[PDB]
Formats: sequence, structure tokens, C-alpha cells
Amino acid sequence: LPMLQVALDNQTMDSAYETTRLIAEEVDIIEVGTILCVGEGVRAVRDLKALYPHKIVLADAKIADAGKILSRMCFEANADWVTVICCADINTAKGALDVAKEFNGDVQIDLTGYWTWEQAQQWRDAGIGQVVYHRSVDAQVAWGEADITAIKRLSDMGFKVTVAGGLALEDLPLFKGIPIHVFIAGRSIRDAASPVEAARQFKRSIAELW
Amino acid sequence: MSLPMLQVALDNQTMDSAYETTRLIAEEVDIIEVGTILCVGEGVRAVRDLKALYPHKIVLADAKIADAGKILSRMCFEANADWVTVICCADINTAKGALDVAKEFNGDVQIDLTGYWTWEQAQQWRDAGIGQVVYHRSVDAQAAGVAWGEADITAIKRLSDMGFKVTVAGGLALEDLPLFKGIPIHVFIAGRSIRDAASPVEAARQFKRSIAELWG
Ligand SMILES: C[C@@H](O)[C@H](O)[C@@H](O)COP(=O)(O)O
Ligand SMILES: C[C@@H](O)[C@H](O)[C@@H](O)COP(=O)(O)O
Ligand SMILES: [Mg+2]
Repeated sequence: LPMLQVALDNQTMDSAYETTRLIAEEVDIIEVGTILCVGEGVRAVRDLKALYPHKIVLADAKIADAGKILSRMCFEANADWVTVICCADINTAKGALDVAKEFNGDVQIDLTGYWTWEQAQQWRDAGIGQVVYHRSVDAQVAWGEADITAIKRLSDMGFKVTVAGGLALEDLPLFKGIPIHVFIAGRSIRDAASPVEAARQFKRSIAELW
Repeated sequence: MSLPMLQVALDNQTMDSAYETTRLIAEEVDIIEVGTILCVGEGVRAVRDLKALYPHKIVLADAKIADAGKILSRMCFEANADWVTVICCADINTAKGALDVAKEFNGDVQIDLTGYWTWEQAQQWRDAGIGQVVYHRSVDAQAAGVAWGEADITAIKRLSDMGFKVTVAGGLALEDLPLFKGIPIHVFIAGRSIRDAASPVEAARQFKRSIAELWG
């Protein structure tokens, strides 16, 4: 089944823990959001993995350059996965992937903002097996067909695809039949009246649909 | 015409490592950059602490903001940043969002040109009111053997012609400066070529002397 990832887009650890203390056991992947990477630094990764060592911890660092150095900082802090931003020089992505393999982790290319299909082919040739597809800034409404198409295309290229960007529970059926690797929910879990029910509804719907 | 300024990149994983540098060269350079490595290593406290130490200097947070432009720029400015970076592939409204916050704090935004981007995007930045870009040779590219070429000079001049103040960066060495002579470079960034020098003070002073000669 598609896994469920909670995005901790919080500025401080104590703010993140308001969420993890409710839903850490209700999700598969705990993301240190970019906000939290910048707010607290790599200690966020270390602390969250120590708390939840049975979960996959993703550092959403959106690495733009210095692939080897930044990825090593994250993996030394016990990250499982890290993100590299889509416009990074291809050697950045390769650098991050080489380090990831030393730690038995993985790299995802984060498809935030402008990227091209030629670049996608480069990442595939480079050995990248994961991408994160985002619904756009302004787009946030309704997951449109151009997204679905792009997602299927990335899937057909051999990427495990993550779906992200204001994801709501009701969006899930649009992706039926596509082997989505992960669905990310940040606000739709963190800011729900009941974060536990929000996470459980996501998991229930995924199980119905796949 | 004005001399290019000199910016030290603090690409240190911890504050104490950064301080081993700033205690030597704070007064030898114009801009103190909190490198991406330091922002990720220590968080945005790196910005607050460095500005507290050096309140008279321009402090740049090299956050390379890709998304959530208002939130991430506000975090940096509330930590007393002067300038923040936004990575080139960011949605135009991301850049605009960072700039709106920047103007609230009487700061500014640079677009970081690391890795792939287009001339359509650049006009978008100008129309949006962005007045600074960082022409970056990727550090990973440089390790893979990418050198400063003709194409880099053509691109830089063209960005300059569009009305951007251009910063040059990426493995910059003292001997690279003459390649840029006759172009109104706004800033040169030196990370390793200052931090890792036998004498960081003398390294910085050499960059300053060469700049004064080449652009005087
Ligand atoms: C923008 C991105 O990195 C966020 O973490 C996103 O993927 C998930 O958060 P939301 O569901 O709140 O949009
Ligand atoms: C990649 C970039 O952000 C670095 O700070 C760079 O601009 C300056 O450091 P170097 O002079 O060590 O390449
Ligand atoms: Mg994220």
C-alpha cells in the first residue's frame, strides 16, 4: 500500500512534538520538514530518529548543492532518506546518492518548482529511484489531470513516486490504480481537530483504494 | 566601476567552527554569509548569533529557499538577517513572498543560480523586483572538474545587462579574479579559499588587493 508520511513543518522541536506525541504510531514516515531543518538544524533528525527509531525519518533538506557534505550531515544524524531539490546540478544528486548508499538510506528528488523531463531522465540514469511530486504554489485547487499524467509518467520511468502538496483525505481516489509509494500530509494531519482521526482516515482510505 | 565586495561563506557544520574563521576575518571582508551547511547544521540561531557578534556587517543567510517563501524568509529575518537566498527553480510567488517579507525587515533577496534555470525565469525575477543574483558554479560540478568558461562570462554579462547585481561564487580562487575583469561584479564569495588558507587574514587581504587592482 502507499505509505503515509507526516510532514513536520514546524519551527522548533517542541512544536513538532505536539504532533508526534499524537500521531507518530499512526504513520509510516516522519518528515523533518524544511522549516524544521532551518529552524533547528540536523539535531531535529537525530532527536526524531531516537524517539521513533522504528519509523522512516526523512530530512526534507531540499539540498541544492554540496550534495556529499549535506547528505552526510543528515545521514550522520540517522536520517533514512533525504531530499535533493530538482534544479540541483546532476553531480549534486549523484553525490548525495553515493553517501546514502554508505548508510543504506536513499535520496529523493523533490519536484518543487521548475524542472524538465530531460532532467528526470538524468536522475533515472544516475540511479535515483524516488521522486516527490508537488501540487503547485498557486494551484492550491483540485489535483488536475496534468498532475495525474505527470505522476503516471514518472511512475512509468521507474521512479517510486511520492504525492504531496496540501493533500486532503478527499484527494486520495484521484490516484487510484497508480502505484503511489507515499502520500504526504502536513497541515491536513497537524492542523486537524483530531490529528489521530485524520491520520487514521488517510490510512483507512488508502487501504480501501489499493 | 565600484569595486566588487568580498563575502566570506561560513560553510561550517557548527558555530564554533565558524567562529574560528570570523574571529580572524570579520573585519577583513564586507559580507558574512551563514552558509547553507551552517544553517542546516545549527539552524537559524546561526544567523541570530552571528549578527549579534557583527551587527555592523551585512549578514546573509544562504537558505536557498525552494518553497514556503514567506515562512522561511520570515524565520531568517526575525533572526536578523540582512539578505536571504532563494534557489532559482522556486515558484515566482515563492520569490515574491520572500521579497515581501524582506522589504518589511529592510532586507533583500538574492536568487541563487545553482544548477538548471532559464532566461524567461530571469525576466520574471526582474519584473518581480529582484535586484541580485548569485552566479554559482556548483561545488559538486567543480569537483567533477567543471571550470570557469566563456559561457559563464557571457551569462554573467547578460544578467548584469538585465539590471541585476551579480555575485560570483563556487570554488573561487585568487587566480580566478582576472577572468572577470571589466564586468561590474557586485560581490565575490570565497569560502574554502579563505577558511582553509594557512592565514585566512592574508588570504582575504590578497583577494582585496587583487580586486582593487583589477577594478581600480
Ligand atoms: C512543501 C513540502 O515540503 C511540505 O512538507 C509538503 O510536502 C507537505 O505539507 P502540506 O501537506 O502541509 O502541504
Ligand atoms: C555553494 C555555496 O553556497 C558556497 O557557500 C559557495 O558559494 C562559496 O564557498 P566556496 O568558495 O568554498 O566554493
Ligand atoms: Mg516537506
